[PDB]
Amino acid sequence: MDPEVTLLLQCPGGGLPQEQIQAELSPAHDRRPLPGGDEAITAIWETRLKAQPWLFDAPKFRLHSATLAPIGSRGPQLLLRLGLTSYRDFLGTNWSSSAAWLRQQGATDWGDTQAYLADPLGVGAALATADDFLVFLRRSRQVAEAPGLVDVPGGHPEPLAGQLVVHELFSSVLQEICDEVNLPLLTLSQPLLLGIARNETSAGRASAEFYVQCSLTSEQVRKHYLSGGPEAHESTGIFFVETQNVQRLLETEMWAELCPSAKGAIILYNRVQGSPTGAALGSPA
Repeated sequence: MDPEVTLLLQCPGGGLPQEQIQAELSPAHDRRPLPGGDEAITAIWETRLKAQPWLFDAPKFRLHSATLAPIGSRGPQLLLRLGLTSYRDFLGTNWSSSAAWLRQQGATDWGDTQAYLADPLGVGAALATADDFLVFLRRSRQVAEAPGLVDVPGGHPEPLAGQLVVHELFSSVLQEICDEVNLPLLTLSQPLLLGIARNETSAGRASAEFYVQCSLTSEQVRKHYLSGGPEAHESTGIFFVETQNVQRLLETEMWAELCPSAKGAIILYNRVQGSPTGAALGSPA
């Protein structure tokens, strides 16, 4: 529908719980060496560093692909194939001025438009309040990507190994809600995965989008958010849309306000929907 958003994975209605998801992490799922030579990446990084000497590189999971298993299987309902990448490779590929080139050559060379791209896996949440609102945040205008736009709560996953990875992805969305929205973990339910959306403005970089229920009402959430003060969050404001009004959102004037990744969350939410899960504190492991 929206050109800024393509869907990579759409989970079955109601979303998928952590317990039904497996990850496989392998060098096989890493970015392919650039044609020819990764020194294009170094050149971009060093250019970025003279402008911003403090730039910090960080490890990221790379999303290679995802496969839904046949319904009602002995195995996991979903398999995520992940590699490793970094902020530096992301700047040098997905946000390279040559990204469109790289996607076309990837498709020809490897039958994969994303082959030469870092494609770090982001995360975001459709965070629903007890009185049935979704939670939205106003991005600070100081950030590099989508400054000043509306977002949903995000997160920062940081690299039996498969289960630890799946756990880190799920924990990362709860952690970010706790940290950025200033909500007690007691009030959050186990997240459900809705699907994976691509951001076409960042050369198809994908984000896993979750559903998370909060036991607080929208007014309580707002009070918790604000009680931290300006320094307690990166965003500058919080607001709420009735869940019943989220379906029609792409025709309202708020749609132009949303960043690409928040749109992917909303689209998956509308298509897939959440389902009941218990308090996050109630699940083990």
